[PDB]
Amino acid sequence: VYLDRKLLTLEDKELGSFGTVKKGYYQMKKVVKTVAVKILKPALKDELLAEANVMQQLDNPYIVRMIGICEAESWMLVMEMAELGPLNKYLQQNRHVKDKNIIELVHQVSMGMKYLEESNFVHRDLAARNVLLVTQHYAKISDFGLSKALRADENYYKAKWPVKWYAPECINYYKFSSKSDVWSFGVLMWEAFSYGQKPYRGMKGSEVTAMLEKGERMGCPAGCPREMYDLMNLCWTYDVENRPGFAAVELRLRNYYYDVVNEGHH
Ligand SMILES: C[C@H]1CCCN1c1cccc(Nc2cc(-c3ccccc3)nn3ccnc23)n1
Repeated sequence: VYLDRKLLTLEDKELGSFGTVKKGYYQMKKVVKTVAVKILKPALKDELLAEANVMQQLDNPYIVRMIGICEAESWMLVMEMAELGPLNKYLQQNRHVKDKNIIELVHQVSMGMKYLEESNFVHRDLAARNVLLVTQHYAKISDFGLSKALRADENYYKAKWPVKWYAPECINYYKFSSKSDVWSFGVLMWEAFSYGQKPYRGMKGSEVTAMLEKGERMGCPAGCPREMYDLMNLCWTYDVENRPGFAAVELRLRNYYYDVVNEGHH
């Protein structure tokens, strides 16, 4: 888990700006591995350790792999690089990405979330900005800074918040479950099919709450298939008990994805 600083080489330029994100390379047994490095500016240190503790436990093709942590100039979290970056920024700059391709990527996120649910972790920050692209056809989930391992005896974690991605039970009762992540996943779907547009544009958190409480939901994105909008709305089931889990969500996406693939060949 504790990486050797002399095996780590950071690039001069910054990828983004907790602190900074930098591209680097970590010298392995034989090969060199391209990495993304989260570099911190007591609370921030503990947050990074807890984050690393979560990632260390996760083993799945659709989740970003942590290489390890390094303590030098600053505290550093070293991850397998996902070269194409955040999904929302990518779709913003690539507006001709095909509908089938969007379905493929969100289905991959649901597979990752299915695993996370089975592992009894709640993500708590599941948004398009936190999906990273390895390729145009390969997405992984990242940013486990708010993530929690659920207690053996409870199906929820009791708590700035990303309010526009949060389910009503999160807002009203501070309770976060895998079902709460399903709600965020609906918002993520909406973002993806809207090519990385922000959800609830021009609205305050309080107005979002008021809107949802009135039974209103965001409209169907341009060119988004009815079946995928139907799934979004199902993810936005107000009552947690009646909201689907990720096993059901992933199945719906898997089946629909296979249908569209058959349409393409035909
Ligand atoms: C840095 C972001 C934002 C602007 C563009 N930019 C780009 C661009 C290309 C690739 C990446 N990759 C990665 C970024 C972050 C990360 C970590 C912390 C915060 C944000 C992102 N984590 N990570 C783990 C694996 N791969 C990445 N980011």
